[PDB]
Amino acid sequence: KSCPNPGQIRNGQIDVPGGILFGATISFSCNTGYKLFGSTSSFCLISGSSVQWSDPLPECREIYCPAPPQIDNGIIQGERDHYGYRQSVTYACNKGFTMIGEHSIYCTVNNDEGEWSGPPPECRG
Repeated sequence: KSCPNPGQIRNGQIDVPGGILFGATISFSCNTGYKLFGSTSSFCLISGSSVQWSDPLPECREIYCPAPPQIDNGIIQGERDHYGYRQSVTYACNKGFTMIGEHSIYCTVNNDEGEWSGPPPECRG
């Protein structure tokens, strides 16, 4: 009448409103910048004639912004493969072009989807 220790959800949290013995229900969630895919909850049942969880732990996938735009007469100081929450991008102009705007922008989330905070800067010579 006692379930297996819940376990860890990478980039997630398991909340146990009251123990894990027969009858308990633990909840699943994902840290900011991650959406859940799988069970949102699990119950300690007595399947057959044994005590175990009802649902498997879920996964939390990284919410990524789309690929950052490119600016004419300027470049991305080391662009990345994937961009996640909090992670930014920094732009630069070419050697005769004066920057007009936003030096660096950064990846924010918005309804489980990664969007950039602002527009990329422009580069005027």
